[PDB]
Amino acid sequence: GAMAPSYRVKRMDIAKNDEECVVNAANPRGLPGDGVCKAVYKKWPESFKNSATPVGTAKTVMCGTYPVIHAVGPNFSNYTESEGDRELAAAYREVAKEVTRLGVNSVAIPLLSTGVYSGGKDRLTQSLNHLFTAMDSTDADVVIYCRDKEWEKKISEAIQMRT
Ligand SMILES: C[C@H]1CCCCN1C(=O)c1cnccn1
Ligand SMILES: [Cl-]
Ligand SMILES: [Cl-]
Repeated sequence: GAMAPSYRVKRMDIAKNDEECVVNAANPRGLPGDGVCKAVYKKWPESFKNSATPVGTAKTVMCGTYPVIHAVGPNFSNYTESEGDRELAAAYREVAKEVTRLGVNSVAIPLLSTGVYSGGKDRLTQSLNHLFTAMDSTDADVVIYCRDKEWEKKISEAIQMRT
C-alpha cells in the first residue's frame, strides 16, 4: 500500500506515466483502437495478447513485468444512459480488484467512456465519481491522466474538494 494513499491528476499522455501499472481505456476486442488505447498499444503492444474482454470488465496483461489493466467502458452511442452507467461503474470496480490483486502501490488511470465512447456528452463527473467509488477502498496512489486544460482543473477541484 501507499503510506498515505492519494489522488492526483496530470495533464499529459498516460503512456509517459510514473506509476507501477496503467489502466487502458480498452475496446472489447483488444484492438489498437484510438486515443488512450492507441497510445497504450504503441507503448505496450505486448500487452494486447488475448486482452479482449467484455464491456464492464478489466483484464490485465503484462508487458514484461509492467501490468496493463485493459478496462472496457461502455460506448454510450450503443447503451442506454441507465445500462451504460451500470457498465461504467462495473468496469471501475474490476479495475479496483485488479489493482488490489497486483499489489501495486500506484496506478495511472484515464477517465473511462469520456472520449469516443461518451456518446458526445460531457461525462467527467459521472466517470470520475465511478472511479472514486471503486478506488476509495484501495490503498494505491491513483494518478488520473487527462489531456484537456479545463478537465485538469475540474478533476483537481473534485480531488481537493474531498480532502
Ligand atoms: C468527448 C468530447 C467531445 C464531444 C463532447 C463531449 N466531450 C467532452 O466534453 C470532452 C471530453 N474529454 C475532454 C474534453 N472534452
Ligand atoms: Cl504529453
Ligand atoms: Cl472513451
